[PDB]
Amino acid sequence: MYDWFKQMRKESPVYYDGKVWNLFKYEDCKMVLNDHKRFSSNLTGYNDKLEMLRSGKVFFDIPTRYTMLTSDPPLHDELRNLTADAFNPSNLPVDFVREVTVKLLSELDEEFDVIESFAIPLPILVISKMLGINPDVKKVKDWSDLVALRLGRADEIFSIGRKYLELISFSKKELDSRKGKEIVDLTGKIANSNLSELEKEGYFILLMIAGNETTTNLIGNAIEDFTLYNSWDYVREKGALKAVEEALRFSPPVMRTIRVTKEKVKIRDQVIDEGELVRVWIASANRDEEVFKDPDSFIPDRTPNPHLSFGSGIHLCLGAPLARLEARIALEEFAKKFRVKEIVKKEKIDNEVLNGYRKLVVRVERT
Ligand code: HEM
Ligand SMILES: [Cl-]
Repeated sequence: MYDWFKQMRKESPVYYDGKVWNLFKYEDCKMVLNDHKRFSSNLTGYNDKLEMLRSGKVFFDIPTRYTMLTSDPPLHDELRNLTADAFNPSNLPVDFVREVTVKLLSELDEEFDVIESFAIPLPILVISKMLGINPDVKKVKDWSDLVALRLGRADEIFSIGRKYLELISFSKKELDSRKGKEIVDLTGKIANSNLSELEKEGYFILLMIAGNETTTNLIGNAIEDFTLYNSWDYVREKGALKAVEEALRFSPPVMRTIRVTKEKVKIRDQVIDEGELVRVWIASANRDEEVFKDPDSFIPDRTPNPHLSFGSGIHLCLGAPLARLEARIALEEFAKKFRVKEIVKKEKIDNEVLNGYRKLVVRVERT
């Protein structure tokens, strides 16, 4: 995928495939992501039916159509601000994370799968913690793949199956709980808000899932990258702050984004009429020669590192501060306790916009 980008970065930054536009240039990308006035995120008719929905009307539709993720201002501000200050560094359960993470490694054997044994649990253990719920890790993971693994796939991203209704009823049940208030759970806040009934169900599923899957991929990626390019030592003594950041740029969980135009736009020599999709490639951007010196090299201490892994602008991953945190503690405790001796085998997540491993086996020996 990267050779293509490098090529597209040179030959054609603003490319039009069959029906969607594509940007591979950092500059073009960043600008577009910060231009919510023209490049909108209203891709599910969320804003459109905000009046109809708030009027109390109720129609059947997958709750995932209505998340702040696909909403434009000012509705966005309204949805994001409700639980935005909960994900600020100061309000992060840094303790919980460290304790659940340390336990997570308490008995790791000589050859285990870091994904299904560490990468998957932590995210879900934590987001649910903040979420104020606590179900089956396998259950949540199932619901996550169900939602994520259908990303990018043109229509199977709005379709409802049986196991999906299980996700819907789950949210409805959990939600119904928290009302009566005395808020404590992030879920708590959600239920008791002016939001329409299904908006609540969308916001709920949005934090539970958008949390873990991408967060797990980041740690799986980091572990490989840190091994392939030998960065473990550096981690043990200097920390994981800058490294965690290199992982993001070099091996991003979210390979790209998409947006629609509200007016005619002209990015470079290419004009784009309104009502068109614009695939914003974060991965390509992260490797742009114009912005990163020796971009195709992995540098744990690489700085500056203005990657677009978490996005940019007003939709900048709301869980960004939490992920870096979870990322840092998992890798340092892992780096502290273990010493990777080799990457035995690995299976990639079958998805084109989610860069990650579903299984990553490693041989190790305790310090
Ligand atoms: C761990 C690696 C993670 C990555 C790489 C990542 C990446 C991204 C990206 C690229 C976007 C772009 C949204 C848009 O501009 O199109 C986004 C949005 C969002 N992310 Fe993440 N994310 C991660 C973890 C998390 C976590 C852990 C949570 C919550 C626990 C979370 C919550 C959100 C939310 C709510 C949004 C939507 C923000 C809004 O629209 O204002 N993310 N994320
Ligand atoms: Cl089904």
